[PDB]
Amino acid sequence: PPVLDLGALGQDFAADPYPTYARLRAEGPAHRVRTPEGDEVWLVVGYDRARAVLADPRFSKDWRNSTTPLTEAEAALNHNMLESDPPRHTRLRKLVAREFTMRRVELLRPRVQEIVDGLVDAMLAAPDGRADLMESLAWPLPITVISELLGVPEPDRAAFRVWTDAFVFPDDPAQAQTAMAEMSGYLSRLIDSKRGQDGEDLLSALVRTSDEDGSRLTSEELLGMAFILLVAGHETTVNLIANGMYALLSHPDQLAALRADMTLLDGAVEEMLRYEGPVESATYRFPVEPVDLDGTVIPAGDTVLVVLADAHRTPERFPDPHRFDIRRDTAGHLAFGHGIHFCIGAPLARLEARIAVRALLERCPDLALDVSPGELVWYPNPMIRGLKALPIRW
Ligand code: HEM
Ligand SMILES: CC[C@H]1OC(=O)[C@H](C)C(=O)[C@@H](C)[C@@H](O[C@H]2O[C@@H](C)C[C@@H](N(C)C)[C@H]2O)[C@@H](C)C[C@@H](C)C(=O)/C=C/[C@H]1C
Repeated sequence: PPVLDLGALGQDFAADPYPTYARLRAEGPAHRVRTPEGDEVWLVVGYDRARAVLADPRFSKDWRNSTTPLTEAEAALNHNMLESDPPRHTRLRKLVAREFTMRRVELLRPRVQEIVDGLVDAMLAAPDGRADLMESLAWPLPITVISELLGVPEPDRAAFRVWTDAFVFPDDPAQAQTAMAEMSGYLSRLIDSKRGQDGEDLLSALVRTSDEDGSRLTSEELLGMAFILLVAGHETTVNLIANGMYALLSHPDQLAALRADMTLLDGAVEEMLRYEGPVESATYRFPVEPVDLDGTVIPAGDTVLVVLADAHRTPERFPDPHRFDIRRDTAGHLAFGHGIHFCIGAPLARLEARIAVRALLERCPDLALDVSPGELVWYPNPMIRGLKALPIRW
């Protein structure tokens, strides 16, 4: 029953997966497919079923409920909140929930604004008048913010670029596994280096919590925490900033509307999340029992991917779904997930995106793409919507 090989779909599917998902949705909610790595997974498509499944407790995130074995490098890192169910998820999330409320994140606005102002200064100083938004803004800003929060020294941040690149588009399945092993070894060394140093960063606080009471946070969960907060704190926000400006720049009429009325900025970032959000499919879910989806039963322990990208093109929920419309009703989009695993970072992601978008539009007079929208290259990863590069001009 694998009705679709995702590996045999080419850059056409990478750049525009939506017709493929829409044809699946017309048949039903759940479809067995083959990942590019040859693994069999289920896709859940359509807004209503995707939203329901994201929050449905019958779909676990704990790999003890998955029949697909974890690799050695993955098993070193899986004791994290996103790959946990209650009660473990509940305890782990409580440890950092307070750090990421909208009120605490707003205390970061001065620093974020200062980072954005600096990065945009560097861009506008270009010897030509052109730049890659990927290298000039979308990559440096989130990695800088999350590194300062988790106390990652500046010389160490370069390796995160390489590791993330190996996670998104590895040369072979081994290079991603190798990147995970190096990242885990580094994080374990970083964790130990905070001991006794009285750091005020979030990682140092977590290390102390674990050292004080292994029943509140084990050493395995401490490494899982650092990992999850750094990876999820990074590559999704990079692509929100890139995908979001690609959306504005590829729709010059909406770029003009927003530039003419910055009070639309908040809705525009929400439509940015709706229209081309960085998460194409949610992270792995495993039914704890066979689950019947309108006649399609998924066996217990199979892998289930909720295709957020298709949910956001469901016309019943988002009329004229293929139109990027910054004044559209975006209520209930799933770009941050839904349920107990809803993104803990959403206020910080939104803060970074809003400041970055505003700064580009207020300070780059005639901002425009440097290539045509169809010339842009997208990474083939079915989990992520990401641009290889974003050439711009002003
Ligand atoms: C600003 C930096 C961010 C940090 C630190 C962060 C952190 C996290 C963490 C720790 C989780 C797991 C929560 C749990 O399991 O209870 C999570 C979930 C999630 N985040 Fe974020 N996040 C960030 C930004 C983003 C962005 C920009 C997006 C995409 C628009 C995003 C999308 C998601 C989604 C979809 C999930 C749920 C995955 C699923 O249910 O399988 N996050 N995030
Ligand atoms: C929260 C939405 C983003 O997901 C993540 O960043 C989470 C925290 C994450 O780090 C994992 C889900 C990674 O996914 C894969 O990592 C591979 C190296 C191993 C793989 N295996 C178990 C099948 C799986 O865990 C993440 C590094 C994946 C890449 C593509 C990514 O950046 C995804 C981001 C969002 C889905």
